[PDB]
Amino acid sequence: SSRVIVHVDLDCFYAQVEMISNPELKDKPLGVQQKYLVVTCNYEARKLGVKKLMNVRDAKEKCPQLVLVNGEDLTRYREMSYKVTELLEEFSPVVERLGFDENFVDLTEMVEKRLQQLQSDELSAVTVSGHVYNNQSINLLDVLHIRLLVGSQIAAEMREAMYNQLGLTGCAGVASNKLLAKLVSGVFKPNQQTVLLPESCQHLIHSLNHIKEIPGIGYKTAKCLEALGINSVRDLQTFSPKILEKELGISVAQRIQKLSFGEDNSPVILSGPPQSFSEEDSFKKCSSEVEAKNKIEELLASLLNRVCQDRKPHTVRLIIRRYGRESRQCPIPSHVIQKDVMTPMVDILMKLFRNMVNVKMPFHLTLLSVCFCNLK
DNA sequence: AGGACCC
DNA sequence: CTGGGTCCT
Ligand SMILES: Nc1ncnc2c1ncn2[C@H]1C[C@H](O)[C@@H](COP(=O)(O)OP(=O)(O)OP(=O)(O)O)O1
Ligand SMILES: [Ca+2]
Ligand SMILES: [Ca+2]
Ligand SMILES: [Ca+2]
Repeated sequence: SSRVIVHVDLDCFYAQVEMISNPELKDKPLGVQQKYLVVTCNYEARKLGVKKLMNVRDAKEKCPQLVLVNGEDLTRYREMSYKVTELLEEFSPVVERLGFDENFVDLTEMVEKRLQQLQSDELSAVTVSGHVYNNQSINLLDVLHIRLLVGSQIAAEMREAMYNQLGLTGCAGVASNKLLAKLVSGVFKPNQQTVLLPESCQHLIHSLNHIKEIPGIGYKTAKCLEALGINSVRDLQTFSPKILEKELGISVAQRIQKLSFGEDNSPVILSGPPQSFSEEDSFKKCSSEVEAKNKIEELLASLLNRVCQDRKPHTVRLIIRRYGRESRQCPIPSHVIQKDVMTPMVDILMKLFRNMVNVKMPFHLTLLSVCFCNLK
């Protein structure tokens, strides 16, 4: 029935990993760059008007003193990311990854184990770690309040372990489901944690200013709702279900309307090892098959260095962008799976390549990616 | 093969 | 000119 879920959210992740590489970079305003953008920056740099996905042009004019590090190669971020997940997995085996720097953990059985280990006189001694959302009053005879507080204590232990063992700093939110844990984790940042008591749930969801701030509502869904005059959380909460189902489908409608009330019963899913892995690169222009072939050889070479890992891929995919995306995939021959690997995959990929683009007609590629999936 | 979503 | 991921239809 009732759950205790934690959402762990690392502060300025890439920037943070960079500062643990050469500590010297600490105290100095830092940006991590990918091509022409600062994808994330530390809190020093952020204070001076800098923010994520803001171009170097709009980033150097506010901070001529902005320091830039190249973060196109995700290798070290990916490795640290899995170290965080593994350390969280020690607490409870059910950990779900969301991108490289967020994890949900279902702390329910863990909370329960801790409580039944306590005695009656110890119950009254239970205290919160970190913030309580909305400064809401704790009631120690409320069993839900007690469970959530034990949650906050486990969350603090997680954050202390991450810091002591990995040198990483992060936020956590403790709440009754994933949506709410994720909404609450960011209330105090960086490097703090907040617990959401059930009485403050409506306050948390109405504190949002647009429905696009609801996790699960992306670009397409938001713009759709905007085309129906739905702007605030309360609008979505009170809008006609039937009309909603019509315009977006039964699945999306009922789910996201449920989310507008802070209700989310989706389980925390054990992520385990990844289901795919890819190497990607983008560029102003690719217009020759020989250019493409070389980039593809680069991506594949790098990708093969990772294909060792934990399992082998049985499918390969190639994606391109032009001017959404386009792609072709096919199985990987079993003698190739049995592991010079480079020669036939390139041939495989180029055939895949010619399937979408024809050599003897003009074309302008802006992105190339190779993906290994269907792993066994 | 493409859609939607996440960081 | 970002670099990756997830599941669904
Ligand atoms: N279009 C995008 N929308 C959202 N996130 C993106 C997008 N493109 C890339 N990202 C990724 C790249 C970075 O890893 C990350 C950027 O910062 P983010 O994950 O939101 O938190 P952060 O760790 O960088 O800082 P913090 O969480 O403390 O605010 O999101
Ligand atoms: Ca986040
Ligand atoms: Ca973060
Ligand atoms: Ca959203």
